[PDB]
Amino acid sequence: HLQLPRPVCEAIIRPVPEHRADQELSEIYRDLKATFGVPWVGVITQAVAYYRPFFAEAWRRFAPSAKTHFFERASDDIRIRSWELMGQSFVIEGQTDRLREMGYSVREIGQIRAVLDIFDYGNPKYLIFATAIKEGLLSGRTFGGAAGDARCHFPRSPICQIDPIPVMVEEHHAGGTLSQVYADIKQTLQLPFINSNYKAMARWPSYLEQAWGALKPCIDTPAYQAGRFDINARALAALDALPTAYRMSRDDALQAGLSEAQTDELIQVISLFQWMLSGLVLNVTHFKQQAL
Amino acid sequence: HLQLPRPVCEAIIRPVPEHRADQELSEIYRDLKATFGVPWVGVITQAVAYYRPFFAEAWRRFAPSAKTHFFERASDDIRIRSWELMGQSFVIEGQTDRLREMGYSVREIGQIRAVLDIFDYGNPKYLIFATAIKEGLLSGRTFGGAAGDARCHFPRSPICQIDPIPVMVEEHHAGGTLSQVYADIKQTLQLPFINSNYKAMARWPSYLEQAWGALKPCIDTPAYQAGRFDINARALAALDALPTAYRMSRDDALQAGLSEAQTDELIQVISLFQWMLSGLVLNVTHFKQQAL
Amino acid sequence: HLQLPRPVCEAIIRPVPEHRADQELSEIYRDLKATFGVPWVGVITQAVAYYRPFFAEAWRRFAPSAKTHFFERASDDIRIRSWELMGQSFVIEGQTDRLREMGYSVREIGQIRAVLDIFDYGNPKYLIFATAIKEGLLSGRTFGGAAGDARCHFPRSPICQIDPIPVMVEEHHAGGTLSQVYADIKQTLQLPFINSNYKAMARWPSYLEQAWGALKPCIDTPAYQAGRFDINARALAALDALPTAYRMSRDDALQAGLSEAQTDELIQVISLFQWMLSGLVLNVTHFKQQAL
Amino acid sequence: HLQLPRPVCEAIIRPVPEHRADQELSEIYRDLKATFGVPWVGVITQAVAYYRPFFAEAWRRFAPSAKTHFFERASDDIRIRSWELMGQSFVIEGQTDRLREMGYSVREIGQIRAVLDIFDYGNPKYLIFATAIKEGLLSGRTFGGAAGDARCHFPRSPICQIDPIPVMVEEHHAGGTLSQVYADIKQTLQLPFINSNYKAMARWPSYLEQAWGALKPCIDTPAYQAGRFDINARALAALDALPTAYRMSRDDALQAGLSEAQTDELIQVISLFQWMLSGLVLNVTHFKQQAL
Repeated sequence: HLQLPRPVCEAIIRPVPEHRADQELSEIYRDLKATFGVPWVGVITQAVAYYRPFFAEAWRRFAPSAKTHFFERASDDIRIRSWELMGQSFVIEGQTDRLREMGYSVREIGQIRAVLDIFDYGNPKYLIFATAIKEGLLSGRTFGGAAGDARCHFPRSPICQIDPIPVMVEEHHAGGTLSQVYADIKQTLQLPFINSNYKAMARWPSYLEQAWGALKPCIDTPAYQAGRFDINARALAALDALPTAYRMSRDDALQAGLSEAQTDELIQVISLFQWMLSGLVLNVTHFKQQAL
Repeated sequence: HLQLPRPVCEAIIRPVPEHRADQELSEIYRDLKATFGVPWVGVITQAVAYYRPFFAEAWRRFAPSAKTHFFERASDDIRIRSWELMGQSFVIEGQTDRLREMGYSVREIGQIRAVLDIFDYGNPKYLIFATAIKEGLLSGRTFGGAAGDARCHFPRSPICQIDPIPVMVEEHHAGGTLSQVYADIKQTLQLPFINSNYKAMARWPSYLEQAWGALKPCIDTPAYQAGRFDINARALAALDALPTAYRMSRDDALQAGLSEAQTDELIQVISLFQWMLSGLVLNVTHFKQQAL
Repeated sequence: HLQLPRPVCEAIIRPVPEHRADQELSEIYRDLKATFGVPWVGVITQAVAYYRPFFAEAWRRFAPSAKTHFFERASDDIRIRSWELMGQSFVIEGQTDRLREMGYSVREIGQIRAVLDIFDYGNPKYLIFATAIKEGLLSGRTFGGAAGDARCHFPRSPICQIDPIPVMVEEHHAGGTLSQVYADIKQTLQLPFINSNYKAMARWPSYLEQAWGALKPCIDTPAYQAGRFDINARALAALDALPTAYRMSRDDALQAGLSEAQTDELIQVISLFQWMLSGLVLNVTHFKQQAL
Repeated sequence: HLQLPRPVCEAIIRPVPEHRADQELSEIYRDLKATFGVPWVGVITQAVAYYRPFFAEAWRRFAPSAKTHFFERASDDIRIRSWELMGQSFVIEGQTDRLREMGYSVREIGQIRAVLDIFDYGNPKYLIFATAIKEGLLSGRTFGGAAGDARCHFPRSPICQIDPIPVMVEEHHAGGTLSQVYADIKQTLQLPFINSNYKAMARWPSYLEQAWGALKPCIDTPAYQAGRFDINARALAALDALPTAYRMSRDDALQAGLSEAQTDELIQVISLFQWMLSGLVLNVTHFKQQAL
């Protein structure tokens, strides 16, 4: 029974979306995107940003790591691993023919694949970031900083995609049946928010119903839970070998400008996100293999 | 009391969307967009593109006029007239603050308006093109060609937006309720298809429901039908004063490579579109006034 | 013999370029651009931006008029006039074959024409705004605000291009022969700066060389000076017909935060730029006819 | 004292630039760019494009390996080795402060770095592809195909940057002093063409003058030559570990539609480009290190 505990939490999640961010926050958002090389600010980071003084500081200490060849490779290796697991554990029926007969052209299918690629690339990076924040607060420990192989400190593979923000059908954008599909995803993944990935997929509603329909039965199966732990374990491994040292303890959260009551709540918010993210990575992988 | 008769169309409408155009047709589509200065190909042009030898020739004869200062003013002046007519004939509520209550941020509402602007600007150009194609086929007459005021033949005000294609939720992207909204629109406006602007509005499903709900009771009221007649009449006036002579008769269709059967079918397709376009212009004006 | 006298100016101009504008200034810059519907901030407004609280206030007072149908038309009508004058007065030979033989492709020439259209469209708007700044300071008068045709107050032709900033070879970017062409232009036009449109033409050095060389002999011919006078006069006539009253006096400048010595300086700077802009409008027109 | 011998090239090179490629060739270019995930078509592939049925055939046989985790990783590792080599062998002074003295602002220098990143990322992909074309022709051999690590056959790190084409100051665009800077590079690098990256730096002529001036003394020092050999041998090694077998021999060229003499010509051409590419990787690495 390889594990992964869904956390003790329903402390309020107050994510600040990019279309509401003031220009101080937007500046940190821009730098995050620019550093990760992704066109979206993840919901994990939106929710941590509510604790803005901790967020700016947490990010300041993690950024030097995130700019490294190490971090690109360790993120990439989680993408590879997710691909490996989901192929071996599940028989994933291709969906292209069904989509074509639903009216979807080859170009449109191409656009759908391109959107999936953004999250297949990005999410591991948010997973590793989520893990440093959680483990740093909970444990007090200083992670990484070894000189080791000097190539691990080199600049990461350079070229991004930062504009535009992907088209996402926010919860308040949603129509009748779309709200039903979001509620389903919410209950099935046991979450109080809808991830960016499904929101971007929901630009093509019928495609999302079909894609989510295929994935849903696989959720929380024994192979699923086991892959989730493997992915969770590798994220913890990347954190243990950050090329630039990273510390951000409860006491660091105080000095950043947070109360102890605020730090506590943050801990429960990040635990939810960190747990969730390993699952989200397997989900996008499945979607991406559907679209083979 | 006046009004525009819906034509008797039983013919089959086969739009070729931009995401299915082959490379030959896509060239024509790009020339059309660049000429008009709009980021999208109209459903009118997509359906006429099915009759491709005719579409390519009719466009070659019409494009010289479309490039003129006259055609920009003539189009602009139909947008102004629609604004005027909908302002006088209709009490129209500002909906911006009801969208705020629904969750819509200031940036999001700005994006919505930007989208309305594209069609408010472009639709008259298509109405005039459609009118030319229809009257040319029915009358066999040569329209325009007067030297007149030399300034009418100058290049049009040159800035434009031609990429990206507006984000449109197509009928096969539609989930449950969005099909219901699309059905409601087709039935209420007497159309076998959904125009581009509604599809673009559909990226925000909840906004569309709201904006369509507020327009719907105005449809085919006396004042609507009177304004619609007036809009139509100006399209016909614009056709009469094209700077470059336009002729495209049933015979010209034959020599372009169409049969007489296909030409007859084309005459009803464009009649349906041309009628429709006067209504669409008022519809977008209403939306745009709602977003005030 | 109509000649537009060049104002005395030995004040120092200090443009704040877009790539150096801080957050605050950049926000004003973006509102400017979105209102004019241009992808670039003019040097005129860059220079005036140095006197920041004046720039901020003057723009707030001018923007309500710039958003209107009237302003779109009055700007556009100066373009038409420039086109008219330059065609009437000069035999302007095409340069397209010369460019083709120089190795320029049809796509490249397309690109060059697009760049020219940007400034053909936008400079009249900057010309009118310069005139309003200059005359409001000099005269203390309140301009416009009359009742008039209600359609003048309608929103302007909506579609815009706000991004990206055109590629411009700044003066610290330039090489040797580009520094010389830049210097010949500064000499001939009697200016201490290179205008945006010359810097954008400059992305193709060998093209600017040719285009500039052909325009140069026309500068300060009698027909050119006469046409420029006419162009200036129409900017003056627009100022009086502004739909929303504009007042920004010597005393408003003081109440905004400026010193007497600053306000004097601003007056010399805005008058050098106001004079310059009628010339620029003609120059772009000549380039654009060259490239037909 | 390792050196990479320069081949003899009697043959005329004939690049088909992206702005002249017809519809057919553009389609291949686009797939090339989509597969490599770079926004530009290398001069190498432009030159081979002249022998079109060969290029189309060599590409279709290479693209299966170019889409793989292996190719991404092998290309990335050549960038890393270049950074490593130049780091150890040279004391490379920052130049950001000199640029900032010349007038360049922080945003601007950011834009320069982004342009350098494109070529840092992309050239190793063109280098390996050039080596496969060369060695295929020279040796008749079949390269790669070994099953090996199954992970090697997974899709590469997904995310792309396909638009827009870098702003490049082509040779027919250049001024007098750029021509001579362009001649200097041709002479010093022993080439009859100007590579894409230098053409992109030339957008900032004063910066290219500076950055090239700083690289020139390092060219053909023993550490450079030695480093260049090493880069070369790593490209040969990548060739043997290709995940999909690649064969494109002299006979295959003949079957494709090339004549004997053309095949002779192609061989010299590809040989010169293959040789150039290892040095070009060093050069870009050096520029990028100057600008850190």
